Amino acid sequence: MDVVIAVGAPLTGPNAAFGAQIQKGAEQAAKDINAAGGINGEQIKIVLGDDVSDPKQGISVANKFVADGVKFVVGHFNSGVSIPASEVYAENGILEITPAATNPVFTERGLWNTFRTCGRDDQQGGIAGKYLADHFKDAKVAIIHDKTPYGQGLADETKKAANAAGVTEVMYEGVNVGDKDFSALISKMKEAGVSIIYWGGLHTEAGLIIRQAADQGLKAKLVSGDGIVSNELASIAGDAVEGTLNTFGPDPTLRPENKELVEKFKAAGFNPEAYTLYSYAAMQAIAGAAKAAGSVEPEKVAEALKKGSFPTALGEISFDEKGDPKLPGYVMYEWKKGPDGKFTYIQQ
Repeated sequence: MDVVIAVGAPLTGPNAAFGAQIQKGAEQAAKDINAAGGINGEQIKIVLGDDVSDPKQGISVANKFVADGVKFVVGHFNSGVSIPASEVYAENGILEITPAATNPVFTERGLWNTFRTCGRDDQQGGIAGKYLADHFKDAKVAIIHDKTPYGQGLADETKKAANAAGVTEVMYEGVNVGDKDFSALISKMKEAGVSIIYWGGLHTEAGLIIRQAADQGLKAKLVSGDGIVSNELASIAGDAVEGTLNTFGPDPTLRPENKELVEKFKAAGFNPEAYTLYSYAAMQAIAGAAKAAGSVEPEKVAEALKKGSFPTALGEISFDEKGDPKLPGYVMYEWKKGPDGKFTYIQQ
């Protein structure tokens, strides 16, 4: 029978661009693997589930995956969705490999079924906090987060690392996802002499903060993490995006081995940026581990993932006992004008 693999992701809503990275990456991998002969002689059947970045909707999606005979999930994007969804999967024999959910809790619960192809926020915050101390030693820093498990989680890891390294923030504030007016917060930051805004959250609110800070004359550079890696940020923020910094893992579109794959996506009209190839690689990991296990049973595939290493678009992937990948760490990117005159993120 076909191996039923789900993409669980924000296919609509503010994070639709990330949903597309994940969906396109997983779909292309399934297509490529299928043409190569599938997984253990069976074809992958993709099903889609739109979580709209909402934990409750994510649970509905997860339960429907179960009913639909899903065996593997690539997803979700948001940590706050992936954490509760993974419980449904764990209790119903479904292996979940996230290409993008970074909060440590996801793999720190002893669950048999939880894996990632991305890093985690204690790593990411460690890098960010040290970066702040190294490059903005004397800056007045505001740590702002979006009150979600991911956003506040990353802000807290960065705070911990920054504080240890000798940077003590002057402000720590939460905002709500969906807020459109940051004038009060920006004025408070102006009064506090803030010159660095560290943002624990995603690109929609980050872009609005960047735009509004510039309009209000708050001369502060925004520094964030993986949650802002969509070219949409440049549209939302406008030209004020220039100079923004953020952490992200290796940019797999730059790996020479991926040249043809990247060109294939672009020829089909999709820019396979950021998490696209992390999702592609998640699918490759499932296929590689299933072959090694001589089984498509999710529990056996999980065991094989932890014992082996597998070629992917991210390089050779292997996993620790918790399901976290053994891959290169976070580095800092800066938003600059590219050849096309469009702003995008480039490693420093």
